[PDB]
Amino acid sequence: QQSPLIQTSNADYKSGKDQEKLRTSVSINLLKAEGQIQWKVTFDTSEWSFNVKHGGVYFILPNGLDLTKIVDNNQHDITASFPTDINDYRNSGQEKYRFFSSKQGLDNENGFNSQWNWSAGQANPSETVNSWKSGNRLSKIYFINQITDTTELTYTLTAKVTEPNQQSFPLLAVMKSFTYTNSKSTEVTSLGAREITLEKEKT
Repeated sequence: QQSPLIQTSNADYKSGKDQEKLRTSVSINLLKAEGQIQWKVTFDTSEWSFNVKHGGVYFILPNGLDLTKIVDNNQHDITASFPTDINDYRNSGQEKYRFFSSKQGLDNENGFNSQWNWSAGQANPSETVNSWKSGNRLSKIYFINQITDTTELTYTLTAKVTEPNQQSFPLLAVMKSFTYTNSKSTEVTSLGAREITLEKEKT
Protein backbone atom coordinates (compact mmCIF):
# COMPACT_ATOMS: atom_id res chain seq x y z
CA GLN A 1 0.00 0.00 0.00
CA GLN A 2 3.08 2.29 0.00
CA SER A 3 5.51 3.04 -2.83
CA PRO A 4 9.27 3.19 -2.14
CA LEU A 5 10.46 6.14 -0.06
CA ILE A 6 11.71 9.16 -2.00
CA GLN A 7 14.39 11.29 -0.34
CA THR A 8 15.88 14.34 -1.90
CA SER A 9 17.73 17.44 -0.74
CA ASN A 10 19.54 20.49 -2.00
CA ALA A 11 22.45 19.70 0.35
CA ASP A 12 25.65 19.70 -1.68
CA TYR A 13 29.43 19.74 -1.30
CA LYS A 14 29.29 22.75 1.05
CA SER A 15 27.82 20.42 3.68
CA GLY A 16 30.87 18.07 3.52
CA LYS A 17 30.45 14.68 5.21
CA ASP A 18 26.95 15.52 6.37
CA GLN A 19 25.59 15.82 2.81
CA GLU A 20 24.22 12.25 2.66
CA LYS A 21 22.85 12.37 6.17
CA LEU A 22 21.03 15.65 5.36
CA ARG A 23 19.67 14.05 2.16
CA THR A 24 18.19 11.09 4.01
CA SER A 25 16.78 12.90 7.08
CA VAL A 26 13.02 12.72 6.21
CA SER A 27 10.95 9.61 6.29
CA ILE A 28 7.30 8.78 5.90
CA ASN A 29 5.77 5.47 6.96
CA LEU A 30 2.19 4.35 6.51
CA LEU A 31 0.51 3.12 9.77
CA LYS A 32 -2.95 2.26 8.45
CA ALA A 33 -4.90 2.89 5.24
CA GLU A 34 -8.43 1.45 5.36
CA GLY A 35 -11.85 5.99 4.31
CA GLN A 36 -8.93 7.06 6.60
CA ILE A 37 -5.20 7.13 6.25
CA GLN A 38 -2.78 7.44 9.21
CA TRP A 39 1.01 7.87 8.73
CA LYS A 40 4.13 8.86 10.61
CA VAL A 41 6.62 11.48 9.53
CA THR A 42 10.11 11.30 11.02
CA PHE A 43 12.61 14.15 10.83
CA ASP A 44 16.17 13.30 11.79
CA THR A 45 17.36 16.67 13.12
CA SER A 46 20.79 15.23 14.31
CA GLU A 47 22.94 17.03 11.71
CA TRP A 48 20.90 20.18 11.27
CA SER A 49 22.07 22.36 14.21
CA PHE A 50 18.55 23.55 14.96
CA ASN A 51 19.61 24.22 18.55
CA VAL A 52 22.02 26.90 17.10
CA LYS A 53 19.80 28.33 14.34
CA HIS A 54 16.15 27.08 14.22
CA GLY A 55 14.49 25.30 11.30
CA GLY A 56 11.01 24.51 10.13
CA VAL A 57 8.97 21.53 8.97
CA TYR A 58 6.19 21.13 6.46
CA PHE A 59 3.55 18.41 5.93
CA ILE A 60 2.00 18.36 2.45
CA LEU A 61 -1.33 16.67 1.81
CA PRO A 62 -2.97 15.75 -1.49
CA ASN A 63 -6.35 16.62 -2.90
CA GLY A 64 -8.74 13.99 -1.65
CA LEU A 65 -7.46 13.90 2.02
CA ASP A 66 -8.51 16.20 4.86
CA LEU A 67 -6.29 16.25 7.93
CA THR A 68 -8.28 15.22 11.05
CA LYS A 69 -5.46 14.87 13.64
CA ILE A 70 -1.74 15.63 13.92
CA VAL A 71 0.27 14.65 17.02
CA ASP A 72 3.79 16.04 17.66
CA ASN A 73 6.92 14.35 19.04
CA ASN A 74 5.71 15.08 22.63
CA GLN A 75 2.47 13.17 21.90
CA HIS A 76 0.57 16.50 21.99
CA ASP A 77 -2.41 16.88 19.66
CA ILE A 78 -1.60 20.07 17.80
CA THR A 79 -4.37 19.91 15.24
CA ALA A 80 -6.22 22.90 16.65
CA SER A 81 -2.99 24.96 16.60
CA PHE A 82 -3.21 25.40 12.83
CA PRO A 83 -5.28 28.19 11.25
CA THR A 84 -8.00 27.25 8.85
CA ASP A 85 -8.27 30.55 7.00
CA ILE A 86 -5.00 31.51 5.22
CA ASN A 87 -5.77 35.21 5.76
CA ASP A 88 -6.25 35.01 9.46
CA TYR A 89 -3.89 37.30 11.29
CA ARG A 90 -2.87 34.23 13.40
CA ASN A 91 -1.65 32.78 10.10
CA SER A 92 0.95 35.50 9.52
CA GLY A 93 4.64 34.84 9.20
CA GLN A 94 5.47 35.53 12.85
CA GLU A 95 3.38 32.57 13.91
CA LYS A 96 4.75 29.11 14.86
CA TYR A 97 1.87 27.16 13.16
CA ARG A 98 0.80 28.08 9.69
CA PHE A 99 -1.55 26.62 7.02
CA PHE A 100 -1.62 27.11 3.26
CA SER A 101 -4.22 25.78 0.82
CA SER A 102 -4.45 25.79 -2.96
CA LYS A 103 -8.28 26.27 -2.53
CA GLN A 104 -7.63 29.63 -0.81
CA GLY A 105 -4.54 31.29 -2.34
CA LEU A 106 -1.76 30.43 -4.83
CA ASP A 107 0.81 33.09 -5.11
CA ASN A 108 1.62 35.73 -2.52
CA GLU A 109 3.45 35.06 0.70
CA ASN A 110 0.72 32.79 2.13
CA GLY A 111 0.05 31.08 -1.23
CA PHE A 112 0.36 27.40 -1.78
CA ASN A 113 2.77 27.78 -4.74
CA SER A 114 5.03 30.23 -2.87
CA GLN A 115 5.18 27.98 0.14
CA TRP A 116 5.79 24.94 -2.13
CA ASN A 117 8.64 26.76 -3.74
CA TRP A 118 10.10 27.55 -0.30
CA SER A 119 9.80 23.94 0.81
CA ALA A 120 9.52 20.89 -1.46
CA GLY A 121 10.38 22.97 -4.60
CA GLN A 122 13.81 23.78 -2.95
CA ALA A 123 14.70 20.25 -2.05
CA ASN A 124 15.74 19.04 -5.58
CA PRO A 125 12.48 17.14 -5.90
CA SER A 126 12.41 14.15 -8.21
CA GLU A 127 10.24 13.78 -11.32
CA THR A 128 7.53 11.89 -9.30
CA VAL A 129 7.18 14.78 -6.84
CA ASN A 130 7.29 17.42 -9.60
CA SER A 131 4.49 15.54 -11.55
CA TRP A 132 2.31 15.58 -8.41
CA LYS A 133 2.69 19.37 -8.27
CA SER A 134 2.11 20.03 -11.99
CA GLY A 135 -0.90 17.70 -12.04
CA ASN A 136 -2.57 19.69 -9.23
CA ARG A 137 -2.48 16.56 -7.00
CA LEU A 138 -1.39 18.42 -3.87
CA SER A 139 -3.38 20.98 -1.96
CA LYS A 140 -2.56 21.70 1.69
CA ILE A 141 0.63 22.55 3.56
CA TYR A 142 0.88 22.58 7.38
CA PHE A 143 4.05 24.37 8.59
CA ILE A 144 5.75 24.49 12.06
CA ASN A 145 8.41 27.13 12.67
CA GLN A 146 10.94 27.32 15.54
CA ILE A 147 12.11 23.79 15.39
CA THR A 148 15.09 23.62 17.78
CA ASP A 149 15.43 19.91 18.48
CA THR A 150 18.48 17.74 17.97
CA THR A 151 16.86 14.30 18.08
CA GLU A 152 14.60 12.36 15.75
CA LEU A 153 11.14 13.93 15.80
CA THR A 154 8.11 11.84 14.92
CA TYR A 155 4.73 13.32 14.01
CA THR A 156 1.63 11.16 13.59
CA LEU A 157 -0.99 12.36 11.08
CA THR A 158 -4.52 11.04 10.42
CA ALA A 159 -6.69 12.17 7.49
CA LYS A 160 -10.07 11.37 6.07
CA VAL A 161 -10.51 10.39 2.47
CA THR A 162 -12.87 12.94 0.83
CA GLU A 163 -12.78 11.55 -2.73
CA PRO A 164 -14.50 8.27 -3.10
CA ASN A 165 -13.08 7.56 -6.57
CA GLN A 166 -9.46 8.05 -5.55
CA GLN A 167 -7.06 5.24 -4.75
CA SER A 168 -3.67 6.95 -4.80
CA PHE A 169 -2.58 9.47 -2.21
CA PRO A 170 0.86 11.22 -2.35
CA LEU A 171 2.24 12.14 1.07
CA LEU A 172 5.23 14.46 1.55
CA ALA A 173 7.16 16.23 4.27
CA VAL A 174 9.97 18.74 4.19
CA MET A 175 12.48 20.18 6.75
CA LYS A 176 14.92 23.04 6.38
CA SER A 177 17.23 25.41 8.16
CA PHE A 178 16.18 29.09 8.15
CA THR A 179 19.98 30.10 8.37
CA TYR A 180 22.35 27.50 6.87
CA THR A 181 22.58 27.45 3.08
CA ASN A 182 24.01 25.25 0.31
CA SER A 183 26.75 26.43 -2.16
CA LYS A 184 24.00 28.30 -4.14
CA SER A 185 22.95 30.27 -0.95
CA THR A 186 19.61 28.42 -0.75
CA GLU A 187 18.48 27.24 2.68
CA VAL A 188 19.47 23.60 3.16
CA THR A 189 16.19 21.70 2.56
CA SER A 190 15.32 18.03 2.50
CA LEU A 191 12.19 16.02 1.58
CA GLY A 192 10.65 12.66 2.15
CA ALA A 193 7.68 11.29 0.06
CA ARG A 194 5.76 8.09 -0.64
CA GLU A 195 2.47 7.40 -2.44
CA ILE A 196 -0.22 5.44 -0.61
CA THR A 197 -2.57 3.09 -2.49
CA LEU A 198 -6.00 2.19 -1.08
CA GLU A 199 -7.78 -1.04 -2.16
CA LYS A 200 -10.87 -0.33 -4.30
CA GLU A 201 -13.94 -0.97 -1.99
CA LYS A 202 -16.44 -3.43 -3.61
CA THR A 203 -19.93 -1.88 -3.49
